[PDB]
Amino acid sequence: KAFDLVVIGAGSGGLEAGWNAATLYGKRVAVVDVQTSHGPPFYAALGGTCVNVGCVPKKLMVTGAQYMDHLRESAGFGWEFDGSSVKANWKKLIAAKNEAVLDINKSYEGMFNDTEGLDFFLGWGSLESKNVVVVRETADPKSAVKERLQADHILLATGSWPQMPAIPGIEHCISSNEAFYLPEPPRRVLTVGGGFISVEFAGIFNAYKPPGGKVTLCYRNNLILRGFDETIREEVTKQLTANGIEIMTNENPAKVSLNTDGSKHVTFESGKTLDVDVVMMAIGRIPRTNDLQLGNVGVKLTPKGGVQVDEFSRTNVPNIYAIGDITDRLMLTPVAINEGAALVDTVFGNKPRKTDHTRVASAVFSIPPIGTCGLIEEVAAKEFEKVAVYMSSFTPLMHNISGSKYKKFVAKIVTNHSDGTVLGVHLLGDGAPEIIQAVGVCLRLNAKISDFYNTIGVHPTSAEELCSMRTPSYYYVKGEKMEKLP
Amino acid sequence: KAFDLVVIGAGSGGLEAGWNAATLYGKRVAVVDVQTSHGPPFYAALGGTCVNVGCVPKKLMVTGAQYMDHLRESAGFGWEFDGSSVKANWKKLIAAKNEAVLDINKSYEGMFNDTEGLDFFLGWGSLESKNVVVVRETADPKSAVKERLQADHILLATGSWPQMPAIPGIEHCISSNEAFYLPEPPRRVLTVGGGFISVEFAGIFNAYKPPGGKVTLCYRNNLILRGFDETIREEVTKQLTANGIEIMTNENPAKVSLNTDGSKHVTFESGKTLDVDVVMMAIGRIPRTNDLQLGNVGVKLTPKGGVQVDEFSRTNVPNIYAIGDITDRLMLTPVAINEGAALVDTVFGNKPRKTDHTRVASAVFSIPPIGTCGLIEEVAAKEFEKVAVYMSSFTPLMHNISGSKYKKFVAKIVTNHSDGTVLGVHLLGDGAPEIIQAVGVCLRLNAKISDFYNTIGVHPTSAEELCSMRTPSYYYVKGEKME
Ligand SMILES: Cc1cc2nc3c(=O)[nH]c(=O)nc-3n(C[C@H](O)[C@H](O)[C@H](O)COP(=O)(O)OP(=O)(O)OC[C@H]3O[C@@H](n4cnc5c(N)ncnc54)[C@H](O)[C@@H]3O)c2cc1C
Ligand SMILES: Cc1cc2nc3c(=O)[nH]c(=O)nc-3n(C[C@H](O)[C@H](O)[C@H](O)COP(=O)(O)OP(=O)(O)OC[C@H]3O[C@@H](n4cnc5c(N)ncnc54)[C@H](O)[C@@H]3O)c2cc1C
Ligand SMILES: CC(C)N1CCN(C(=O)c2cccs2)CC1
Ligand SMILES: CC(C)N1CCN(C(=O)c2cccs2)CC1
Ligand SMILES: [Br-]
Ligand SMILES: [Mg+2]
Ligand SMILES: [Mg+2]
Repeated sequence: KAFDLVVIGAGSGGLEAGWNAATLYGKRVAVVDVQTSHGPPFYAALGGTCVNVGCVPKKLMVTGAQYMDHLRESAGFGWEFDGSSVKANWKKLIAAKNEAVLDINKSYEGMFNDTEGLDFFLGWGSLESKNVVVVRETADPKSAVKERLQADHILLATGSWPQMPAIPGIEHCISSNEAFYLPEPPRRVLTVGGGFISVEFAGIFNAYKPPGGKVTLCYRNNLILRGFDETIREEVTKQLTANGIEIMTNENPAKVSLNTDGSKHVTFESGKTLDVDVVMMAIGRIPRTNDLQLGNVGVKLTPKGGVQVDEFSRTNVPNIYAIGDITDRLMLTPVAINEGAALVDTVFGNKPRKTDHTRVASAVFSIPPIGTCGLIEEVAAKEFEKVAVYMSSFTPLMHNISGSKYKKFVAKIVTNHSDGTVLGVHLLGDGAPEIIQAVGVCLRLNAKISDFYNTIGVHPTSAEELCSMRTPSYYYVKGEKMEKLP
Repeated sequence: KAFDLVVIGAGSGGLEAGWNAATLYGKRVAVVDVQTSHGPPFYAALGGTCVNVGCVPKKLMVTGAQYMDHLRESAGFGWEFDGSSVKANWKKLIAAKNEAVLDINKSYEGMFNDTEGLDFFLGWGSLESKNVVVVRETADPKSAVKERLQADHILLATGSWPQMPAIPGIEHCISSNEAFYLPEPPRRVLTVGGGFISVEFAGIFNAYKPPGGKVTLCYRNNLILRGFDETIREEVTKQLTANGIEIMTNENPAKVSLNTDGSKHVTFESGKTLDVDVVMMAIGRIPRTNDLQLGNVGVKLTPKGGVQVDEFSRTNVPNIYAIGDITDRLMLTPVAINEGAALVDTVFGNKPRKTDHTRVASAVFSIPPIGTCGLIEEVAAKEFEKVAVYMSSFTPLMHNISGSKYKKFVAKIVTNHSDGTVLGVHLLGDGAPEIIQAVGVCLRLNAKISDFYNTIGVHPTSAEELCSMRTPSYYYVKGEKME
């Protein structure tokens, strides 16, 4: 019942901290989660959101969806078959995803039993006091105590949860959680939101829709994928449109009613209507702090509801730390993992290390995908007197042959033009997520544009574009866009 | 006609050098090549080997070959279609490739038309004297004189040429050159060689072969792809085999005869025999110096037949330079291009620059592909007291579902374990050529393994393997491997 470290949430950050503490520092660790394997009722489980209802199943389903483009694109390279026989079997996809996720769930169960001092507890973690976590049977604080855990150190790693707008008929809508378990592929679907989850799902549903199907993505503002490079945001919008997805910008559901056939009558704020079989809400995720009962020990939360932390993932309460999505910063698995690894190398390895939240490589598995690291030019331009933007945008030759002429590859390098330091790299096109990883390492090494252009290209690749750009396309000078420096 | 620079060979290096000299340094530039567009009879042409009968068309054809895997792999993700309707139409591939290559040929044609101080001459360039290039009708130096070009400076940029073993029946075999123009896909094909061209073409032929077809690759040595990471060599061998390619190692053709139906009867040195429709020789490429009459000026060759150069691409004859494959250093388009730019900067810019032939990222467009940059462990182990290998090898999750469970991704980082400096990164699997590019930039910046594992992964990717390795898999200490 006594532990060096108790972790609430067996997810991306929680497991990295737990396993590191046990295996690197022979520490004694409790990890709490509400569920041992994926899906209803609590969706996230042992392994966390990414494993159960996030990156892992999403990427398998985007990979499935990509075959729609490969089957069509194959014809340009001389592949011939009965196009009229082509069917996308969603049920097969979901069964294959379910088996993949379950094997990971079981892989983590093995990890806990096999590892000394690493113990899993099923149920709901909350804080009784500074040094006691209570595991209950439900998220109700009044339910039965299964366990009382003594903790020299407490890690909050409970992640996030979909936000559902409080509109009439929200109960007819799903989140990404339910999207992973739809028994049938929707013929018509409204993905609500302009972020990566709405965009990724629009692509999935677009590939698997039955005949006479239609994917609509709505976003309340002017242009999807706020926080990404502007050129890439416009381009993804075109390329999604090109592949039959309808993008409704400056539009937002005001309500949903069931039609008598079970379908959804969406009324927009603009007064427009749309009938769809599924309304998937992907408008944001919010930290899971409620069920932890943080009032009991006075852990300070931020305006937006995320656990306030310093650079070392420390709360205002000594011995109590918080990593990953509960901190409501960068909601990425590898950031959660990095924070957990750093927190444990600090507290238990006596080797203080802080996560760098700058120059983080990330991806959108849009079709085609985004790979990005560091600052967008708008952001750079406000911090630096002189910003250069290097840009190469073209339909790769293979997509001239494939027939997908709309698949413009975009490579942008944003620099501090005063010294050539690379501030950001922004890619749209096949392989962007793979290209961008080692760019992350480059930015950590303070790479300049000349480090890229003096490296010899790998030919033929999309990636060599990054090593072929010597001359700015344009600049920002004290915030002002211009073709040429004064 | 008199030029600051005459370039013999309108290829990767030759065009970089000529365009740079003309446009950046304002020099009057002549460039010579034997053809304005791709294919028979001389195969290479305006644009060079890469454009016409190398990197560009081969990448298009491997992309085509990859759909064989995508169509089969689609089923695991729920895709359904009539498998028996599936045909690989080679003729369509070749026509698509030919248009793509011809478009590049035409654009280079327009570049010469529209670029003042940059002139193209059609025919065979050779040295008459140290300041005169003669362009003739044919490779034969007795053929008719089309031009005589006065040159302050002469760049030899004629590239390389397939090596053909002098065996009985060599005339019944082709090289990569002819392979790009086969009118029909061979039912049975022997690729001879364990290098990237043999392996890449074995993949191409394997996808487009007519029903009941068979691709065989033979190699004199024990394990294909010498120079590549040994784990990757063993895995690519397995993964080719798993996709129906017959790998015959320790085998080499002794001779070829025509069977009565006109197929090729192959006699291997081991006595063994194989009947194939095509024998593609991919055993090496040799510098193209024969036709240049370098004897007229005394440019020093190696016994190989490459032009000897210093680090600045200077021959023993002042004002005569060589870059690209003709120099037999690193036979890659981007190296040729880099050498060309570096030469012109040195000579016409007084900006002294030499190509770094170390830590050059390269790829093999095998199925699945290889991306590599820097030293393999065996090499690092002879030059460094302590070498660490970080290795991650596994079937990606998507290939459990696809049914291609043989498709092991391999990521390996080789370090100087004394300071953690990355010496080499070696990748096998989907994306590897795309992943390795920015790794080339890392190695230029003296990246250490700690720079990799302190970088935050992009997830889910194959590339994040590079940023998730904390702990060596094994070591070499004074050349000896220690788990
Ligand atoms: C659809 C989708 C796609 C995504 N795609 C990507 C992607 O491609 N790449 C990427 O990097 N990130 C992606 N993410 C984000 C990623 O899933 C999260 O950033 C990551 O899971 C956060 O990890 P964490 O450690 O904060 O918590 P999680 O991994 O969310 O783990 C939290 C765990 O805590 C448990 N829990 C919660 N409350 C309690 C309690 N009171 N007691 C006990 N257990 C509790 C939950 O059951 C859960 O298992 C995606 C997210 C979603 C929703
Ligand atoms: C099948 C194959 C695949 C390849 N794949 C890749 C790859 O994926 N990536 C990569 O980086 N490299 C690849 N390469 C290598 C790449 O093609 C070469 O390294 C590169 O083309 C060499 O450039 P260069 O300037 O030295 O010569 P080249 O580009 O070969 O140009 C030489 C030119 O000179 C002309 N010429 C020859 N003799 C004369 C003469 N006497 N007078 C006039 N003109 C003459 C030829 O017609 C030719 O156009 C491949 C090569 C082959 C054969
Ligand atoms: C390697 C680098 C030079 N890029 C090759 C691919 N690429 C194109 O497709 C185009 C060629 C000309 C106009 S667009 C952009 C440039
Ligand atoms: C980034 C790092 C954690 N890797 C994740 C992917 N990966 C696997 O999928 C494995 C499957 C089989 C054995 S491991 C290897 C490890
Ligand atoms: Br060998
Ligand atoms: Mg245990
Ligand atoms: Mg001209």
